Amino acid sequence: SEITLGRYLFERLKQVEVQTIFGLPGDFNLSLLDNIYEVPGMRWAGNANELNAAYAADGYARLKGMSCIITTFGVGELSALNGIAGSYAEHVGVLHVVGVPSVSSQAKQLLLHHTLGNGDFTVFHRMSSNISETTAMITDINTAPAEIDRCIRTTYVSQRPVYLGLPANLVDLTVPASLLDTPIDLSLKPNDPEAEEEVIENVLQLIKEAKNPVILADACCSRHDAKAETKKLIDLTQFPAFVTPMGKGSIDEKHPRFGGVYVGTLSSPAVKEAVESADLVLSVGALLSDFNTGSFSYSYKTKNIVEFHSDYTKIRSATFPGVQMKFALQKLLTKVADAAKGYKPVPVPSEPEHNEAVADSTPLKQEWVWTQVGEFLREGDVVITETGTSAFGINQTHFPNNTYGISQVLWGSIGFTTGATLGAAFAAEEIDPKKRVILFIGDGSLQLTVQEISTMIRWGLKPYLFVLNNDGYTIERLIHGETAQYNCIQNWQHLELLPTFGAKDYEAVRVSTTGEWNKLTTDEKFQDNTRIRLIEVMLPTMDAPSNLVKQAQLTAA
Amino acid sequence: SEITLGRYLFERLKQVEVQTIFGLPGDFNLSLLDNIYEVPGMRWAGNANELNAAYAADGYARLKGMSCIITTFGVGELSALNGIAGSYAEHVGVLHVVGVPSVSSLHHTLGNGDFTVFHRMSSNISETTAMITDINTAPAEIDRCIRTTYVSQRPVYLGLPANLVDLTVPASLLDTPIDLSLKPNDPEAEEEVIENVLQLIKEAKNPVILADACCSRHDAKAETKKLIDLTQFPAFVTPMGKGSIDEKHPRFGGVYVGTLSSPAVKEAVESADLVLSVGALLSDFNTGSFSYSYKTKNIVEFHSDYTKIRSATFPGVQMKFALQKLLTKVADAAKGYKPVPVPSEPEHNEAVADSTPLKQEWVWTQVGEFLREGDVVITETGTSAFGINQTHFPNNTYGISQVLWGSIGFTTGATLGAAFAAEEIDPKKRVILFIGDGSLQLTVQEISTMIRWGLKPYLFVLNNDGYTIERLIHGETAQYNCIQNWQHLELLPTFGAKDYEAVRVSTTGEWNKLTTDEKFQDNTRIRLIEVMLPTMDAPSNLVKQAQLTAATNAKN
Ligand SMILES: Cc1ncc(C[n+]2csc(CCOP(=O)(O)OP(=O)(O)O)c2C)c(N)n1
Ligand SMILES: Cc1ncc(C[n+]2csc(CCOP(=O)(O)OP(=O)(O)O)c2C)c(N)n1
Ligand SMILES: [Mg+2]
Ligand SMILES: [Mg+2]
Repeated sequence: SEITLGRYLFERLKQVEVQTIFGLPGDFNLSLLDNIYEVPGMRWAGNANELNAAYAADGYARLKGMSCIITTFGVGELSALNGIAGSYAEHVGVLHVVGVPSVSSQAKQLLLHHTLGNGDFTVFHRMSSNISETTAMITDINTAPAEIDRCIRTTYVSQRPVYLGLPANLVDLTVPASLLDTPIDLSLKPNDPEAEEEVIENVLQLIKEAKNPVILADACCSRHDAKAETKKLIDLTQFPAFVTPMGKGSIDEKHPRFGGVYVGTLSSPAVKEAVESADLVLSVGALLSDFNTGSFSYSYKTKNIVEFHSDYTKIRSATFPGVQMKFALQKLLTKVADAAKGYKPVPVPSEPEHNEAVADSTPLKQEWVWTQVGEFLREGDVVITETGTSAFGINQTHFPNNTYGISQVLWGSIGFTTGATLGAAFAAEEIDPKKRVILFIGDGSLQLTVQEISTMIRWGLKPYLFVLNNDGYTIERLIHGETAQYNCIQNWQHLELLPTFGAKDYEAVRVSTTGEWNKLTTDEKFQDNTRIRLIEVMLPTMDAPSNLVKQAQLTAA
Repeated sequence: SEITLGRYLFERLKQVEVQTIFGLPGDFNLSLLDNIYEVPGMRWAGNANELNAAYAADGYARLKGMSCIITTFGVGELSALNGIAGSYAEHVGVLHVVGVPSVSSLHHTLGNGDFTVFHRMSSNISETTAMITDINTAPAEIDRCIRTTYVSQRPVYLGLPANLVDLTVPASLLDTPIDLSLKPNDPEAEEEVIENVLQLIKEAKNPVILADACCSRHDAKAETKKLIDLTQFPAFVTPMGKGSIDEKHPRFGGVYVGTLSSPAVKEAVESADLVLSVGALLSDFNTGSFSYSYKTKNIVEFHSDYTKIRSATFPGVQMKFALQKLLTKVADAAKGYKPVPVPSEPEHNEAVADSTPLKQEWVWTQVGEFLREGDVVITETGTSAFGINQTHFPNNTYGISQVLWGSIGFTTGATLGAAFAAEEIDPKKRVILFIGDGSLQLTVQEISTMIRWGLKPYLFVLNNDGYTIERLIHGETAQYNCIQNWQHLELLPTFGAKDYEAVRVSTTGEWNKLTTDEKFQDNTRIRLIEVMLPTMDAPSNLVKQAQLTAATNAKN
C-alpha cells in the first residue's frame, strides 16, 4: 500500500495545516507538482516570480505556523534567496523545496543540466545552507521519509527556513503510505530542571530588587506561541507592557497595563521615558537589541535585561542554553506574583484613541491617517505595513484585540509586503473567510513586487491594498538626498493595476481628503471583505508620521 | 588635487565606456551614488528592483563591453544573485558593487555573528571578490576588479564600506589607464597547438566551424570570418552565438542546437570528423527541451582563457592571438577540401490571405523581412528562443538569447540595459524583443524604467495563454503551466507612459500592415505588440523533439 515520495511530502504538509504551496514550476519539479492535485486540501498558488513567492511563503507561515515554497534548480532557488534571508532573520518557518536533476549514475544527469559551468553542482545548496536552520538533499529512498519529516519538524519547531533538495528521480519512487499514520513529532524537549530552576530564581530575585520594571514583547513572542504566557506575566505583575514594532499584536492592546510600542529613538516622549528609565526589562522573544536602521536606533539604558528566547534565556550577560521560552515562562508564572508583591502600579502612556473632527475637505496627512485607521480595524484583522513611512506610522495605531501585525522591520526588504499580503490572504481564507487582510504600502515599494497582485486576482482573494502615493521614496528622502534622482520613481496609474492584471470583480478608488477617507471606510459595504480593493491614498511629497520628522532636524546636521 | 574614492570609481567606469549605472539606492550606498551626477556623461538608471537591475546590467555589458550594478548590504545584493549567476554562466563582465557598513563594532541585517556571509555567498558566482578596508590599497584593488571584470568577462564582487567612499585620494591616478591588454602567448605552447590543429585539418575529411558566445564576447568575430573564407568549411552558430557569424556569408549553414536542429543541419554537424569551435561556453550540456554534444571527439575549443584539443587543455593559449597564427598557414593546410553545399531555412514565406491566423513557424521566417543591419535581437527562454534560430539575421545583427542559463524574466531587464547601451552607441540602432506572456510577469516592472528614460525598444509579447514550452515537455493541461491573464496593451499607459504605441496582431495580414509601415520601422517611441497565438503552437522542430524524447524509455 504505497505512494510516491512526491505524494508523501504533500500529505505531510497537509497534516501540519499547510494547504497552499508557493513557487514557480521549472525543468525539475514538474512531476512533483503533479502530486499536489492528488491531495484533497492542497493547491498551487502559481506565483508571478520566485522572490514574491518567498515573500508570500513568509507571510503564510506567520499566520499558519509554517509554509512551503518550491523552486527549480538554479534559476529558481537563487531568485528566492533574499526572501529566505529575511525569513531566516525574522525567524519564520519557510520550508524551501528545490527540485534538482537525477542523482543518476556518475551524476551524469546532474552534471549536464548544470549550466553554471564550474562543474560543482552543490553550489546552490551550499549557498542556501548559510541562511537555513538545516538542509537536506535526498539521495536515498529508504531514509527519505524520515529526512522529510525532520526537515518539516525543524521548520515548525525552530521557526527558521530549511532547504530540502528532491532529485527528480526520487519524487517518483515510492514508500509505504502506512508511514503517514504516525504524525510528525513537533513536541519540544522539556527543559533542563537544573538550568530552568536556576534561571527562574535569578529572574525572581531581579524582580524583587527592581523599583521600576517594564515588560516588552517582540517577534518570537507570537512566533513561538507565548501570547497567553506573556499576557499572564503582565496580569500577575501588573508591570507596564510594551511591544516592539515587529511583535505588534503580541499583546492585546486593550489591556490597561499596555503602554504602546517602543521604537527606540522614534518612540513618543512618554514611551521613550517609560522604557528608558526602566531598571529591569523583561524581553519576551527578543529579536536582538542595540541595533540600528538609517532612520532609528533601538536599545535600552539599563543592563538589567532578561531576554526569553525559544532556544535559551539571557540575564545580563549570562546565557542559559536549552531553557525554552514557553516552559520557562509557564514555570515563572507560579512564583512571579509573589516576587512582584511590592510593585506600585504607576499609570502608563496612551496615544489618542481618536482624531478631533475637521472639515471634510481637509487634506490627508500621515499623522492623521495613522490614527483614523484605529477606527477601521476590527478584531481578527491582519495588518501589514511596508518598511517606509508606513512601518513607523502604524506604531501609533490602536489595534483591536486578536490583531496580527506583519512589519519586516529588521531585514527591511522593500516590496516584501506585496508577497506577504498574498500569503497572509491565503492563510486567512483557510483559517476564517471573514478575516480581513489590510496592507499599507508606499507607491515606491510597490514597484519591486507589483505583479504578485495578479496572483491575488487569480484566486479571488479579497485583501485591501492601501497605496500611499507621496511621489517617491519619501523616508530615504528624510535622512539623505531630499531631491536626488535616485529617490524619484515613475508615476503609475494605481487605479488601473487590478484591471490590467485581469481583475473582473474589484474596486479601485482614490482618497485625498479627510472626508473622502471617512466616506470610504465607514461604508458598511466596503468594511466587509467582499472583493479585492485598492485605495490610492494621496499624501504630500515630504510627509511622514510626527516622531520621524522629529529626527529630520534633531539628529541630522 | 583630490577626489572621493566614490568619484574615482565612477571616473574609472567612464574611462572603460560604462555610462549607465544599475541598481537600487540603499542604507549603505547613498554616498556612493551621490558621486554619479558629478561625473558628466554618467547616469543612474533607477531600476524598479535589484534582480531586474542585474538582468539589465547583463544586457548592457553584452553590448558595451562591461557594466556596473550597485546594490546594498544583504537585501540588495541577495535580490540580484540570480542575475549575477547567469552573467557568470554565460560569461558577461558585470561589476557587482555592494555598499556595505563602515568598520562597525550590530548593524548586521541577518542574526548570526557574521558580517561576511553575503560576500561568501557571492564568491561562488564571481571571478574574484574584493572587500576594501584600507584607502591606500583601494584604488589599486578597484582597478584589478574593473580589469578582471573586462578581461575575463565574468562578474566580480566589489564591497565598498560607507566610511571609505567619502575618504579621498589623488586625481593623478586616473592619468594612467587600467591595463586592459593581454600579453602574447608563451610561443612554445602556441606553436604546439597551432601545429596539431593544422595537421588535424588536413586529416579532416569533413570539418565544420562553430561560433559560440565567447566569439563576440572576446572580440574574435573578424578572425572567425577570415578562417571561414580560407577553409570554406561549413560554418555554424550556437543559439548563444547567433549573429557572431554574419548570416549572409555563402558558407554559413544556420544554427546548430543538438537534438533540436533542422534535420539538414543536425546531419551536417553530427557527421563532421572535426569541429573548430570558436569560444564555446559549453560543449556537451542538456536542458529540459534539448541536448547538446558533437559526435566526434575530434574537437578544438578556442577560448580567451586557453586552447583545448580532444582532451588536452593548453592553459596559456589565448583565442584572439592564436587564431591569427592559424589564419596564415590554414589557407595552405585546408586546400584539399571539396566545398560541401550548406543547409538553408526558408528565406521568405508563401503568400497567403490576410485573415490567415498567426502561427509560430510563419512568424520567425517573416521577422527576417523586418530586421536590418545594426539591429539588436533579444529572445526569451520559451518558444521565442527557439523560433528565432529559423530567422535570417541581416549583417551586423547582435543577438541576446540566454539559452544556456535560461532564466525567464531575464529579457525585460536585458532589454533595458541593451537600449541604454544602444543609445550610447547610435540613436538610430533599434532594440527588438520577443518575450512570452508568462516570462514577462516575472520582470514586468522594468518597463517603467524604459518609459522613464524615454527609451524606444520594440516589445513583441507572445500571448499564447500560458507557459507553452513547458506544456510541451510535461503537463499540457496542468494548472501550474496556466497564468493569470493580463491586459498587455494596457501595460504601457498603466506604468505612466505618454509617448507610446500598443497594438494587437492576430493574423498574418495584421502583422504585415504593421511591420511594413514605414513609421513603425523607425525607433521613434516605445512600442508593445501583443502577438496572439495558439496555446500549443511552437517552432515545428521543437514540437517533434518534445514528442520523441517522451516516446523513449530513456530518462533523466
Ligand atoms: C530590496 C531593497 N532595496 C532598497 C532598499 C532601500 N530602501 C528602503 S525604504 C526605501 C523607500 C521605500 O519606498 P516607499 O514605500 O515609497 O516609501 P514612503 O514614501 O511611503 O516612505 C528604499 C529605496 C531596501 N530596503 N530594500
Ligand atoms: C526564474 C525561472 N523560473 C522558472 C523557470 C522554468 N520555466 C522555464 S520556461 C517557463 C515558461 C515560459 O513562459 P512563456 O514565456 O509564455 O513561454 P512560451 O509560451 O513563449 O513558451 C518556465 C516557467 C525558469 N527557467 N526560470
Ligand atoms: Mg512613496
Ligand atoms: Mg507564452
